[PDB]
Amino acid sequence: KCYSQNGLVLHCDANFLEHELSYIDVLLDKNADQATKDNLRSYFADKGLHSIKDIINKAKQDGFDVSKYEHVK
Repeated sequence: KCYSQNGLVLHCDANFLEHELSYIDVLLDKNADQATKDNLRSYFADKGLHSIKDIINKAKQDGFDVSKYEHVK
C-alpha cells in the first residue's frame, strides 16, 4: 500500500473511510485506467466478499454509496 506511484502517494487508509470515498472518484471518472479500478475491485477478493451484493451492502451500510464503483461509472 504505502508506495510512490508518481512521486509520493503512500496511503494505507484503504478500507471504507473518508479517504476511501475519494477513491471511487477515479472509478467513476474516465480519467482513471482499467488497472486503476482493478485495484479496488480486487479488494473484495482479499476481504472475502460473496458478490456485488455483499460488496455494495458493505460500503452502503457504513453510509457510503459505492454502487457506481462496480465498474459502472
